[PDB]
This record gives sequence, C-alpha cells and structure tokens, in this order.
Amino acid sequence: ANPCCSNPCQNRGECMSTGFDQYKCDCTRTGFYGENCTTPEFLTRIKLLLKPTPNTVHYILTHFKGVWNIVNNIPFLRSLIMKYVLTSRSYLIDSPPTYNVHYGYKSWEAFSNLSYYTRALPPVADDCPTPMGVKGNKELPDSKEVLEKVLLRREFIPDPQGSNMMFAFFAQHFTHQFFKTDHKRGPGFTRGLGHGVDLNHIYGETLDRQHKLRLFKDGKLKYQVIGGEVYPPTVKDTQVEMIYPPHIPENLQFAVGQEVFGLVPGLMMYATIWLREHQRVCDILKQEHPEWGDEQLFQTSKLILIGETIKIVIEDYVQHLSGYHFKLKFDPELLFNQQFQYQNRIASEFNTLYHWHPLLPDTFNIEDQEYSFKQFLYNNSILLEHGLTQFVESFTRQIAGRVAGGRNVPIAVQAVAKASIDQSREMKYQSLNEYRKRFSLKPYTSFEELTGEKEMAAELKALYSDIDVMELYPALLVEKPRPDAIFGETMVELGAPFSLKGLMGNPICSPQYWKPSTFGGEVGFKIINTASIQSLICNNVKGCPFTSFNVQ
Amino acid sequence: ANPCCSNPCQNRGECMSTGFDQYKCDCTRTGFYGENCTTPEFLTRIKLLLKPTPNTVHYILTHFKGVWNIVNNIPFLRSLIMKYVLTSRSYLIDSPPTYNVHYGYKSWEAFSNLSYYTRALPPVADDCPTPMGVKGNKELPDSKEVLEKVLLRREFIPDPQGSNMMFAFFAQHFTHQFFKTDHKRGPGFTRGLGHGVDLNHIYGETLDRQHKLRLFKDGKLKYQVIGGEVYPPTVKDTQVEMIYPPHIPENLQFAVGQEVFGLVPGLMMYATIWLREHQRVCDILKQEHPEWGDEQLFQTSKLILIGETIKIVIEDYVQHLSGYHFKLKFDPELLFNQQFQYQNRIASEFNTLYHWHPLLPDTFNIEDQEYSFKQFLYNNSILLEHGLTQFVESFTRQIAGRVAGGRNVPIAVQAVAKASIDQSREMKYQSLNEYRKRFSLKPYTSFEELTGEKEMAAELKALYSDIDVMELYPALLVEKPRPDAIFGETMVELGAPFSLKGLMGNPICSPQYWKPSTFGGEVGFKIINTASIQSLICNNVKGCPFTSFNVQ
Ligand code: HEM
Ligand code: HEM
Ligand SMILES: NS(=O)(=O)c1ccc(-n2nc(C(F)(F)F)cc2-c2ccc(Br)cc2)cc1
Ligand SMILES: NS(=O)(=O)c1ccc(-n2nc(C(F)(F)F)cc2-c2ccc(Br)cc2)cc1
Ligand SMILES: *[C@@H]1O[C@H](CO)[C@@H](O)[C@H](O)[C@H]1NC(C)=O
Ligand SMILES: *[C@@H]1O[C@H](CO)[C@@H](O)[C@H](O)[C@H]1NC(C)=O
Ligand SMILES: *[C@@H]1O[C@H](CO)[C@@H](O)[C@H](O)[C@H]1NC(C)=O
Ligand SMILES: *[C@@H]1O[C@H](CO)[C@@H](O)[C@H](O)[C@H]1NC(C)=O
Ligand SMILES: *[C@@H]1O[C@H](CO)[C@@H](O)[C@H](O)[C@H]1NC(C)=O
Ligand SMILES: *[C@@H]1O[C@H](CO)[C@@H](O)[C@H](O)[C@H]1NC(C)=O
Repeated sequence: ANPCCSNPCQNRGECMSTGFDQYKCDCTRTGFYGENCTTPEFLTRIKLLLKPTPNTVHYILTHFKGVWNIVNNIPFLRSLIMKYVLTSRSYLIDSPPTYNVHYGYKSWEAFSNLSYYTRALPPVADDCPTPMGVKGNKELPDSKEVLEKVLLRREFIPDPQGSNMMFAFFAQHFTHQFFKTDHKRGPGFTRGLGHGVDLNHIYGETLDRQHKLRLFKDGKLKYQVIGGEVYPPTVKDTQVEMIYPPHIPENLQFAVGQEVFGLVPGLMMYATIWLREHQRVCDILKQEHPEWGDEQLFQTSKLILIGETIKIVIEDYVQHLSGYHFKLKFDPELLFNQQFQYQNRIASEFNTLYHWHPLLPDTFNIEDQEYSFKQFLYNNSILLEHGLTQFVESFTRQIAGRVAGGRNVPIAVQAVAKASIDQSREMKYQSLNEYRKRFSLKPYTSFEELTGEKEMAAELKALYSDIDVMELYPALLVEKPRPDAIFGETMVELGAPFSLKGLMGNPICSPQYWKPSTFGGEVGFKIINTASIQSLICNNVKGCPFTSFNVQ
Repeated sequence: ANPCCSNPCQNRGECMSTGFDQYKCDCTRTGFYGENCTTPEFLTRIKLLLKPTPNTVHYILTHFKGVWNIVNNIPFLRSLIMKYVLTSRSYLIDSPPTYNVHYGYKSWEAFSNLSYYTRALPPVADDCPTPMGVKGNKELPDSKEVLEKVLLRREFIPDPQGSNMMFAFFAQHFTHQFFKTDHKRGPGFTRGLGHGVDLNHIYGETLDRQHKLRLFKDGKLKYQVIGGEVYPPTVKDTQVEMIYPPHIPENLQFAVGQEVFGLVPGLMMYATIWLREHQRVCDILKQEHPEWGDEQLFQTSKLILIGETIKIVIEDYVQHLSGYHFKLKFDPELLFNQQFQYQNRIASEFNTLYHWHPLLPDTFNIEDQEYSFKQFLYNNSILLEHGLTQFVESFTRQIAGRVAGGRNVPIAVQAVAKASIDQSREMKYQSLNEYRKRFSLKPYTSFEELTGEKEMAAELKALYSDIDVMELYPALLVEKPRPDAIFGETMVELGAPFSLKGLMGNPICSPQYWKPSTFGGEVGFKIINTASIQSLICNNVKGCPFTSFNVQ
C-alpha cells in the first residue's frame, strides 16, 4: 500500500506518502532535484566526475609502498593523509541518529530511546507487497537453502591477510561491548546503552555490577590468583551473574563484567589481560598520585584503558585488517578544526556485517593440542592449563578464515549464521543493493558480478532471481574479495564509516577531554599514546610473548 | 588538604594534585602558559585588546534603533548578525559535558550518568579548608540572615521591561521540562534525562506515562470537555499520577504529563493550551496525510511542537527578555557551516540562576479578583471559573517583579529562595566571582560594585567580608540591574550560553532533521516557522485574545 515501498527516492532524498497512492521526495541537501532526487546540481556533476571509486583508491593505499614509506615519515604529510581518511567517510553516518527498527520516519521516540540499535536505512514498510518493498516474491529464499549452498564451509579457507587468532578473538571481545542485542526485547534492541567504546565489557553495564567487580582499594579491579597467576574473581566471591552451564566448577566461574565472555576461552583470555592492565595502570597512577583515593584511581584508569583500546583498534587492528601501506593514526587533534559530532549510536547494519564467524577455525590448536568447538566452549581448564603465555604463543601462530570468500562458515556456528539471515529478515531490512547505493556504491547487476565467479553466482540466481533482491548479510560473506584480502567492497564501505565514528566520536576524543589532565598527568596520557596490542601482551602476559594480529 | 582547593588555575587551565601539597595546571588550549595559565600567547594578547565587553556590547544591541531597523530588514545582514550571537557564546559550554556534583575530575561515570545535572565549574574539594576552597570562614553567612537582609521583598518592585504574567508563567512551565531535580537522590540529580527541550512536561517522562496520556486515535492527546471547553483528562480516567492534595475534586485532578504542573493555575493554563495545540496539529496532519495512522500523527505532531516551542522561546521570549533591538532568529541552517555539537546536558548552575521567583507578584489578579498565593496554589476553580480567555486577558495585563533588583522575593516563596541558598551550598558551589571569571567576566572588587549602591552592599559586607566569597545565587538577585532591565551582567552572561545550547543543540536542529520531511511536509514545517506566543493563543484560546510577554 504505502507508496514509498518502491524505495523511489534516489541519492538520499526522503520519501513520504501524500495520499494513499502518491509520495514525495525530499532532496533537501542531497544535491539532486526532480521527482526522485536524480538530476544533479552543477556542482554535484563537477564533483561526481572527480570522485575516485573506493576501489580505484584502495589500490593506491595498498600499492606504491615506496611512496607511502615517505609520506609515513613526514609527520606533516601523515596526519594530513589521516585527517582525510578520517573525515571523508564521516559524511555517511547520521548524527544525531535517525530511523530505527520501528520508525521508518524520524520521530522523537526513535531519537530518544537508547534501547534500540540505530538504523542506517529505514525498515521496509510492514505493509509493502514484497520483503524488499515491491521487488521479488511474496517470500524470500529458504535461509537454510541459502546457508548450505553458499555459506557453509567445506574445506577450510585461510585468510589471505594472515589474520591470526589474536585478531579473531580480539574483535570478538572488543565489539561485544557495543553489540549486545537485547534478545528479550528483540532484534533491534541492545543492552549497550553506552553505544560505543566504553569498556563496559570489562567494568560492567551498571554501577551495581561495576561495584561488584571492584576492589575498592588502590582503584583496583577485584581478582584471584590461581597458581601464582592473576585471573578474574569468581562468580561466588563477587556476586556478579555470569553465563556458565551448571557443570562448571566454582573456581571456573570467572566474573569479568560482560555477562557472556565466560563461554569461550578466547574471550576470557583477553578478559584476564585487560583485568591485569587495569590494575597495572592503577599502580602507575598510585605512585604518581600517592595522594589519590580509590575512586579517582579507578575512574582515571578506566579512562586510560578506553584510550588504549582506541589506540590499538586504530593503529594495530584496523591497520592490519586494511592492508593499507599508509600508517593509520589515532590523533583526536586532527578533527579539531573540523565539523564532527562527538556522539555515537550503534546501527543494526553495523552489528550485522560484523558477524565474521568465517574467521573461526575448524579446531582450536593451542600448540600441542587440538580442540573441537564442543570442547573449547565454556571450558575452565584450557586457559588454566595452558595459561596466557602458551595461548598467546599458540594463537599468534594460527591463521583464521576468510570472510568475503564464500562457503567458509564453520558448520558448528551454522545455527548462528542462519539466525543472522533470518533475524535481519525480521528487522525488515533492505536489499544488498539499496545498502550499496546508500553508501555510495553502484548496484550489482548480476550475482555473477557480486561473487566474481559463477558456481555460486548461478546458485544464488536460482534462489533470488533479481540481483536487486540479494540480501545484505549473505552477500557480505560471498562477494568477490578485494584482491589478496579478506573482505569485499561492501563489507569495507559500510563498516568503515561506522567503525571510525564509534571510535572518534567518543567523549575522550573531544577537545575538552583530550589533555594530559583527563588522565592523571603526562604519564597516563603517554600510556594512551604508546599503546599497542604488543605492549598490552608484553606488559600483562607472563614472559613477553611477541604478538601480532598477523600470522607473522 | 587538596592543593587545588585554592582554585589556582586561571583562564580555564585544569588543576591536579601532584603530591599532597603540590599541584599542576593544564593550560591546554587556554591560550595562556606558565604555572597558573596567566601569561598569554601573543594571539591571545591581540584578541584580548579587541574583545568588547558584554556591557560595551549590550549597549549597541539596545541602542541605535534606527540602524537595527535597517539590519533587521536586510535578510542577508540579519542572519549574519544572528549567526554571530548564536556562535560566540557557544565556546563557553562543554560538549560533551565534563564535571558533576561528585566529580571535580572528568571520569567516565560523570559523562555516562544522565541522572546528574552537569556542572559548569567543579564542586569544591570536600576536603578544602573553607566552603569556597581556602577563602573566608569555617562557615558561610546564615542563609536566613542573608535571605531577609537582601532578598526578601518589602515593597513590590515592578519589572522595568514590562514582563507580564504570560512571560513569568511561560518560563515556569517551559523550563520545568528540563529542571526537574530528583529530590530523592539529591541536589545534583534530575529526572529529566532528556536534558533539554523535549516537551516531556507535555507528553510524559516515560512511554508508560506517555501512553496513559494518549488517545491513540488521530494521533491525539487524551482530553476532557468541561462546559464546552477542552481541559486535560482526569487523574482517574487516565491513570497518570499527579501531585494534588487530597482535598482536590476528581474533575479537578488534571493529568497533563509533568507530575507537578497541577499545583499552580498558571502552569495548568499553559498545559491546557499546549494540550490543545497537539490535537490541533494532529488535525492539520490527518487531512494532509489521511493515510497516516495514529503513531505517526502523534510522533510527527510532538516533533512540530518541539519546533514551535523553540521558535517562540527564541523569537518572543528571549527577544523580550533581552530588550535587544536586533531581531533574534531561529534558523538551524545558520549553524550548518559551523562547528557545533547537536547535544545537550543541563548544568546545576543553569537551574540555579533560573530561580526567578522575584518575577512573582504579591497577588494574582485575574481582573475583577485578587488571590493570595495561599488560594492560587493548586486550585481547580480559578481556571475553570475564569477560563483560558479571561486569564490570558487578565495576565497579559499584570506586570511582574524584577529579578536583579534586590529585596524582591515574595515572602510566600521565601522558603524556596532560602533552600536555593542552602542547597547550592550543599552542592559545594564556588564563589560568584569564580563563576564570573569562568564566563569571561571580571571579578567584582566590592559588594558595592556588585550592587551598584551601598545600603545592601554594606550589609552583605557585614555577612561575607571578602567579595571573593560572595555566593552566586544571592548575587544574581541583588546585582546592579543592567540599565532599564530586569537582570544583572552575571545573570545574562552565564545563562545565555546555557540557554542557546539547549535550544540549538536539539536533534531537530541538526541538518538531517531540519527539513520539510521530518515534520510531515512543507505544511507542518511552516507551522514551526510561523509560530509565536500570539498564534499559540489565537489558535488555542477561545476568542483570539491578543497577548504578549510584555505588559503592552
Ligand atoms: C568463539 C566462537 C564463536 C561462537 C561459538 C560464536 C557464537 C555466536 C552466537 C551464538 C551468537 C548469537 C546468535 C544470534 O545472532 O542470535 C553470536 C553473535 C555474534 N557473533 Fe559470534 N561467535 C563466535 C565468534 C565470533 C567472532 C570471532 C566474531 C567476530 C567479530 C563474532 C561476531 C559476532 C557478532 C557481531 C555477533 C552479534 C552480537 C550481538 O548482537 O549480541 N563471533 N556469536
Ligand atoms: C507559581 C508560584 C511558584 C511557586 C509556589 C514556586 C515554588 C517552587 C518550589 C517549591 C521549588 C522547589 C524548591 C527547591 O528549590 O528545592 C521551585 C523551584 C524552582 N522554581 Fe519556582 N515557584 C513558583 C514560580 C516560579 C517562577 C515563575 C519561576 C520562574 C522561572 C520559578 C522558577 C523555579 C526554578 C528554576 C526552580 C528549580 C527547578 C528544579 O530544580 O526542579 N518558580 N519553585
Ligand atoms: N583489506 S580490505 O580491503 O578488506 C579493508 C580495507 C580497509 C578497511 N578499513 N580502513 C579503515 C581506515 F583505515 F580508514 F580506518 C577502516 C577500515 C574498516 C575497519 C572495520 C570495518 Br568493519 C570495515 C572497514 C578494512 C578492510
Ligand atoms: N535585558 S538583559 O540585559 O537583562 C538580557 C540581555 C540578553 C539576554 N540574552 N540574549 C540572548 C541571545 F540573544 F543571545 F539569545 C539570550 C539571552 C538570555 C536568555 C536567557 C537567560 Br537565562 C539569560 C540570557 C537576556 C537578558
Ligand atoms: C520516479 O521514480 C518512480 C518510482 O521509482 C517512477 O515510477 C518514476 O517514473 C520516476 N520518475 C522520474 C521523473 O524519475
Ligand atoms: C524503548 O522502547 C521499548 C519498546 O518500544 C520500550 O519497552 C522501552 O521502555 C523504551 N525505552 C524507554 C526509555 O522508554
Ligand atoms: C576442558 O578442557 C580440558 C583441557 O584442555 C579438556 O581435556 C576437556 O575436554 C574439556 N572439558 C570439557 C567438559 O569439554
Ligand atoms: C600561582 O598561583 C599559586 C596559588 O594561587 C601561587 O602560589 C603562585 O605564586 C602563582 N604563580 C604565578 C606565576 O601566578
Ligand atoms: C548515577 O550515579 C548515582 C550515584 O553515583 C547512582 O546512584 C545512580 O544509580 C547512577 N545512575 C545510573 C543510571 O547509573
Ligand atoms: C479555589 O478558587 C476559588 C475561585 O477563585 C476560590 O474562591 C476558592 O477560595 C478556592 N478554593 C479553595 C479551597 O481555596
């Protein structure tokens, strides 16, 4: 019924019904006029034939290593390169946020309610003829059919970028502070009201919890020592609820903060690492401010870790995951002379694309051993037994899967991947193509173009028929990998804008927060500006095991 | 004990202990260096001897009416004038917010916790020798002594600006959506998590309430009709809790939304006006979108009213209250090419200065009658009897007090005014002077300079002794009124920055919200761009009573 079901407003115009069987587009500040916001204004023309493609740019970044090893050394030049990368993507996200699971129109409720994940593109009018508006059939491909045919892994496909387990587990631990779906409420709801890098996964979603986890001495986090090593406190000492099956030893039930990190030794490995870092910085602070009381030591430390987290994720993580030759930089001071909103709301679409289950191996080899998922999941032992050292070692050495390949989802994780396909369906999402145009990408004209091959392409066409009905999630796991890389064009273009906003748009990166003072002196500030995934391990893991997010 | 108790960091540097009896200032981006951020950088010098004073500017605004009646007609020129007024003050507020009741240091908790009012200047170290840090005595002047001697009204002092009751009641109704102190938690806490112009006073703080107040038909708000006139629903029909003494008739207990607006016929007057406006726009929308369902009609309407509210508050309210000759303008598009944070957190200091009880008359004359507070407070009748018409008439005609005069607080309200004095004391505030330098004002050198007279000046000196110990609240109600105006310099300079942020920094003023679409077409957009305190009354009050925030 609803006239905008056909998604007729191009170039970002907005669409509203005007009388049952009529609509109108709002090309306000699109740069295009006319009925559907298509005919561009002169200046738009001028810049359009000038805009290099994300690909015809990704080349540049990955190439000319020599040139980059010049720019990368002219601090003047570097920050200049990084400011652009930092700025350009930003125009793709709405701040303040707009639509949500239940509002295809703006509303105050959408904006107000922090319990919802935001949404880069409105849902599909619940009264539209087809699941993507008007295109396609009454129903959409059997997800199970789609799962098996193109997603499920056959032979393990390694990652062409060398992304080890340190990476795969880091990303799962990190992103799980903001992606926290309130399954009681539904897909669309989140329990991460902090909507960003707030280290809630470490400290607690609530003050209640946060206190349950606290030592209240030296500003330190509560903890236990098993065999001379520091591990999280128990779910019986602190009284913080955790998700552990009944067949789990008291001493096994680690507390930590994020209620779910106990179900996978990968998680709890990093948990114990940060839990050590907190305490570490606490010491670095106490004897820098012997006169400080508990709270400040705590609250300050929590601030510095949010700094580190961001510095690592931008300088190690993203650096690797991009394969760019240009050396990314975390420098709040680059956005200062720039328009920018120091606020963030996490979108469903960002949660979705981040379902990188493919990264997961077939087994978890902690060198001199091999575990089936069945036995890795929520196990006390494995960590206690191997310890952080021979775990950091065993994992730096272990390649991960490839996301944008095709057929790489471990069968174990198959239930999940399906859910992802049939949940995004729940949240009435739009076509892979609508999301592509939404992010300045040209629509795919054939599944064949999408995959860049035809075995799968021809299969998808069996299922969908119109490429303009290919779903966003599957497409991301299938799509032709950018050169010798792990992701496709879409996966990179939607997610980068989202990723940098939630990183840069964090209060501590605002001009009134970014200063020696906010963190307890020049000291705790440097801790933030000299952080690296390596230092994090060297400092908090027994012998300094060398590490990298790359398989060496 | 704490070394920063002496508030030694000038020009906005930050201060932290460095060892029990030692501190350090952070002049980061102050423009001043040296131990206490006092010696300025060249450019600072350059701009300082160029910076015209708020007074040596307020003159300009109020004067040359001829010139202004030229600028005011050159749309090019006008918006150009308004952009500056809009921008200049902005640099005085922190976004994102920083300190709070319990944090004199930044912390994440300060930033995260929406239950706290923000705070333009940190509290005083609970371990400082005196109430203002180091200056003054172990204790501070008996508040009661101070109240009586300089605050309590003797002979009613009218307002030199002609601010009628329409103004006084409007401001009390309006600002009571954001100022909502959580007295259960304490001074410092708020129940207005929306921290701004969200019309929660109309729709409800929670969805639960919002739903109890809703018709769920045509998008309309629930309501009753007593004698052919539209008044809010009953606390028995809707089940929304309100504050009414037991000796209050069923039909008297109006619902409305803000749980306290029932205790004063002034409030409920405006309550009934907006409740009518909502419904009004709902109609203007339904036959513009016959195909819309309830929710959108509701949600859209709520969006339009937040527009109106802001348009009025900027173009009538502030315009009047400023006496400026320049015609203020509500134009979101002026901040577009400007750096600006579309977010807001309400500070204690803003709540405080806004305690304009002086505005209140000695009696409430609803023409051909006169009421003592005792009988105006929480009365069904008065409104039901006189009606909105002979209430709007009776109030346009009725001058209000003068805030920055001295001795003008009605004795009735004396309890309140005292509290204000001894609550701000609870929230360990800083000197009137620290708040002055904080907002770029020069410190007063004598109570005599403060008041601009000596009867009160000499009395205050009896009580305080050091001018640098004069409290912020009292000073605001005492201070020499700017010319033939209602406020002092402080009252204008602290509050303007606060006032424009919470107005401009509202999502609906962001480039992606400010468009014909967000409000249901060009129609409901014009409703926002043609709003005025007059139209509001003409449209929703029986015969169009003329109105003004000025006593004519
Ligand atoms: C350690 C092995 C892993 C297992 C067994 C696993 C299992 C799951 C399960 C059961 C869910 C929730 C099911 C649902 O979507 O309704 C989930 C969600 C998710 N997983 Fe994994 N996962 C693993 C590793 C990873 C990794 C390495 C990543 C990559 C970042 C990842 C990213 C996600 C994301 C983004 C979600 C959604 C989070 C949310 O909405 O709460 N997972 N995973
Ligand atoms: C209708 C008569 C009025 C009465 C009887 C009254 C009464 C009160 C009371 C009892 C309080 C709370 C006491 C406290 O501070 O702890 C209060 C707060 C306040 N009043 Fe009034 N008031 C009236 C009119 C006004 C007017 C016209 C203004 C001018 C804008 C005003 C502005 C304020 C402000 C800003 C607060 C603080 C709001 C908050 O923190 O929640 N009042 N008033
Ligand atoms: N080797 S690749 O083509 O697959 C590839 C190329 C570029 C990127 N990239 N670059 C950046 C930055 F440098 F701008 F920060 C951020 C991301 C990024 C980070 C997280 C997500 Br989720 C999505 C994108 C990532 C992968
Ligand atoms: N006649 S006066 O000297 O007392 C006077 C002069 C200027 C102002 N003024 N100007 C502006 C604006 F135009 F910039 F918006 C806002 C305010 C304002 C609004 C609310 C509060 Br609370 C405080 C200030 C107010 C009074
Ligand atoms: C606008 O788009 C609609 C739906 O996509 C289509 O029917 C119409 O022909 C288009 N008109 C123009 C002028 O682009
Ligand atoms: C957000 O929306 C959900 C569902 O609409 C509701 O249950 C929840 O109470 C809302 N949150 C708030 C703070 O109103
Ligand atoms: C737990 O880990 C141990 C040690 O690696 C392993 O032998 C065992 O299979 C696991 N226990 C369970 C119940 O899976
Ligand atoms: C800085 O202020 C402190 C405390 O008010 C004082 O001891 C010191 O002499 C001042 N120094 C300068 C350079 O202003
Ligand atoms: C805010 O802080 C107060 C005191 O620290 C606490 O009691 C309250 O629960 C906090 N609010 C939230 C939403 O955490
Ligand atoms: C309520 O208002 C009426 C009408 O103005 C007045 O006569 C009466 O005194 C008030 N009633 C009470 C109980 O105060």
